[PDB]
Amino acid sequence: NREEKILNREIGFAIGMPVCEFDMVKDPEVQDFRRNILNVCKEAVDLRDLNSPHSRAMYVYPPNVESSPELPKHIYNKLDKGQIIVVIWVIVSPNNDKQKYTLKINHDCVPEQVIAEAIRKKTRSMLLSSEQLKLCVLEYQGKYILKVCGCDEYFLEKYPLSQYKYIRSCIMLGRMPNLMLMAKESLYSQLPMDCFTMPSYSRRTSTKSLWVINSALRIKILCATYVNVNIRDIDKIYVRTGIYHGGEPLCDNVNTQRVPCSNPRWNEWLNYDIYIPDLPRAARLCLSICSVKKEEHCPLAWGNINLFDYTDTLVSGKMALNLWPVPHGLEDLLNPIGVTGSNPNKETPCLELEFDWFSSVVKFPDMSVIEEHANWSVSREAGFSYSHAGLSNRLARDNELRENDKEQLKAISTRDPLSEITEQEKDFLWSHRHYCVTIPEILPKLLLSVKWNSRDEVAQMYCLVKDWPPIKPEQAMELLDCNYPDPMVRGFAVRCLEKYLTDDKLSQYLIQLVQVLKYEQYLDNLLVRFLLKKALTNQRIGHFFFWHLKSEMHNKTVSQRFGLLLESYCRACGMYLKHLNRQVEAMEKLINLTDILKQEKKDETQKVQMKFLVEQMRRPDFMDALQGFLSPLNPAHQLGNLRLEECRIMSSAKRPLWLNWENPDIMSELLFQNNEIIFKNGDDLRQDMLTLQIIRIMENIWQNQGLDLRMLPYGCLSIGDCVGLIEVVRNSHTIMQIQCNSHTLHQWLKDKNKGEIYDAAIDLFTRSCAGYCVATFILGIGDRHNSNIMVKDDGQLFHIDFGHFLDHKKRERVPFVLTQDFLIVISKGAQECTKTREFERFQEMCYKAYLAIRQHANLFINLFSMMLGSGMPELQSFDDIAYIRKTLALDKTEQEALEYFMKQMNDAHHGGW
Ligand SMILES: CC(C)n1nc(-c2ccc3oc(N)nc3c2)c2c(Cl)nc(N)nc21
Repeated sequence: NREEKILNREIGFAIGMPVCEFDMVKDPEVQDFRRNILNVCKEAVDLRDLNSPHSRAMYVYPPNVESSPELPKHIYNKLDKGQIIVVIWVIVSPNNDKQKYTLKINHDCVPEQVIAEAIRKKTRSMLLSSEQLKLCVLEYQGKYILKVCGCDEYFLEKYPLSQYKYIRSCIMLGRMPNLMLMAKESLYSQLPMDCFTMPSYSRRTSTKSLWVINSALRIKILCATYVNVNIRDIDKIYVRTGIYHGGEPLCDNVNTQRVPCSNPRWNEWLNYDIYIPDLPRAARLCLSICSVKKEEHCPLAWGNINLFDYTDTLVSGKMALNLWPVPHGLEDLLNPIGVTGSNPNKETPCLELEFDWFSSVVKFPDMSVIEEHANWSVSREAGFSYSHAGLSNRLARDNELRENDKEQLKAISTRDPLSEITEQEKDFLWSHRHYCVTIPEILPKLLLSVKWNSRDEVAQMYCLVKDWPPIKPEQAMELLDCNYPDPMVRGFAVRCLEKYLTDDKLSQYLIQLVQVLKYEQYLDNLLVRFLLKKALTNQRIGHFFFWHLKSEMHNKTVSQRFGLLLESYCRACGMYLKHLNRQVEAMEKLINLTDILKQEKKDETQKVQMKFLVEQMRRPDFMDALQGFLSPLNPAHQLGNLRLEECRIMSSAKRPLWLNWENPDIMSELLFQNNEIIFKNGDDLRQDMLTLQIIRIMENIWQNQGLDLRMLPYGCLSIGDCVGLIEVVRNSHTIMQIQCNSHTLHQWLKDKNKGEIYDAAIDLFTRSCAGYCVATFILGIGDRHNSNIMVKDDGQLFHIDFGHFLDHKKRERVPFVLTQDFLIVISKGAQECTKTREFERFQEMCYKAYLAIRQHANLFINLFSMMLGSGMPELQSFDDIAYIRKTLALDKTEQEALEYFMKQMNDAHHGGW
């Protein structure tokens, strides 16, 4: 109807492409995805409608909570005998007259307990209810809700007060928590009923098993079209092919004969070393058109195909695959990690293929057929004699699992993901697979030890994975990267995340989880259904889910998958679509303005450029579009009226806009009265996004281990192709800005923190400096200098502009070299700043911080591994990630690692360590 057409227009504006473009995609996988995904949409809407209005309020305003209620000892020691002082505000009279009520209560208090105490202090005024009616009709703890003053953050669930990230932050930073008491009905009325409507597309020979096909794999290469090249630069061309399971070949590569580029017609049946029943479920045909002019081979275009379609059917008949351009840094002739499926641009090289025909629809076997076969294999193997078992190292006799074997398996499991498992160890792991069930964490290594080109082994692995004990969400995440293409394996990983991944951790790891969707074979899978359900049942997850997917819509490798996924999100997210559309339009106006300043007005004064900007922004359509919406950096932050006098074009290349909005919140003064965001169009912000995530994780590790090293992982969000937002840090200046001699910085902090507050400032400087020193050395971050190092007024040091990481200077560098300026502050003025107790203490923070990250090395290795899928230049292979194996000295021992870290610091600083 009329309502549907309007919804399609809204969805089209949000995703940046019209819905009709999907309707004309004839691929049944695309159409089946659009229809079948609506199950998740329905399920999510039903959970939100379950406890209306409360459950709808929990979707819109989910509790911003820490994963564990348990508090670290040093954070508990900041409290006054485990008690927190909280200020509770009440707006009385419509002239918004504010009334504060300071409460001293236990940190573990639940919001309703906090509301009751505030009522008691309010009742202390009309002290007639001291004894008589002391209860005050339950003291209406369920008629009110607590809100964070200055932003749209609510305390709707029964968590201990300290578990809310705001209060934990207030405790850690020694800040007074300011909460606003609000009526429940006042919040519920704001929330509309999102009555989800199903779209109009919801309304829309013989079969033989794969294993009953006694035949080797053959694939016919017919010809290519749109092969437009130089026959001066090229002598002859051929099609290179291979059969892969992830990035691992399942047999040797097969090439066609050489043909001139003038007539690319092979019509050749390529014969592969693989029995059709031994084809694993995630088996793919990887191909490329190459040129040869010793001789020099070179890929022209590449393409990957799943040998089984989304319905478990083995590919048959004729097929045409539109190829992709070679990405720079392609070492092999084939690109097996690359995207599977046809290039959406049909004006690209197009190879015509033909698969075998068996006079019937060949389907991958049912789990009952796999279980029957696995039980057959296990029982047959159990029956093998001493001599028979002797014929293979992949066959082990029972009563031949010594305490040495068990301890060797445990030692192999502790090894990092980037550690090579030798063929000897692979046979060993596989032969002892049943013992491996008792060490659940060994699963990634056992899975890499399986012969994926053997149905007998894979069928048994399937049964082991089915009854495999649960592993930690962080351990499970590794099983979703490019090394693990099997759907049974990935399904187990998703099931671990479903059971053990909290909303806090899902938000923290959302960038990785969105990335690994790209390594899925099909549009409809367990992972996407897990992510979409969570996005549609938690608006804080949904917000970033949308922006992460929207930011990569310009990439044609993921545009269809992300487009279709975004469409399903927008159809079911509810009222938030209209709020996202405000953000989308505000960003579009900013992209369009910044493009005009880079193109049209590049060669103009800042004064002149600002004159154009102010004139253009003050147009009624622009002015409205650019004010009165939610911050894409943090949607709890409302961006009110634009303070044009506070806005400015920054004197940097890319011409970033320093933007300022009023905070329209009633109690904006208690948090921040103005929201300052940097809009940058020109720079790829994905590397900074990853570094900022990692920095936050590193900080969390140190804080839990009782190491108070304060970091500053400021907000950074990529919203498109080299476009995004950066959070401004209030009251901070670069080392260059301070410099107005070596004592300049120390004197500046003395001036900013005189008297009894001086010692706290030096301590905060040293602790933050120690954290950044260790973080930057491990991650191989871009060279530090006076303009990319910043210091807050309170003494908090932090870094900006990461840009590059790891082995970017292509022999392990120290990005943050502590000049005498930093050392003088550390040593409280002392000239001999190396030979001081303050420096010795600072070194011990660096050593403890270094080793703490060494302890969590598999996490960081895994987080980087899951990000190989994104087209980041600095993160293109597992050898790039191997930089953190060097900086962390993983092969070396803990004491040898400290000696390594010390040596690097000693050489960089020219003594001291
Ligand atoms: C040059 C100066 C005005 N400045 N520049 C950035 C900045 C600008 C772009 C950035 O890009 C990245 N990745 N970090 C950045 C940091 C920045 C921040 Cl966050 N906070 C404050 N208080 N001042 C800042």
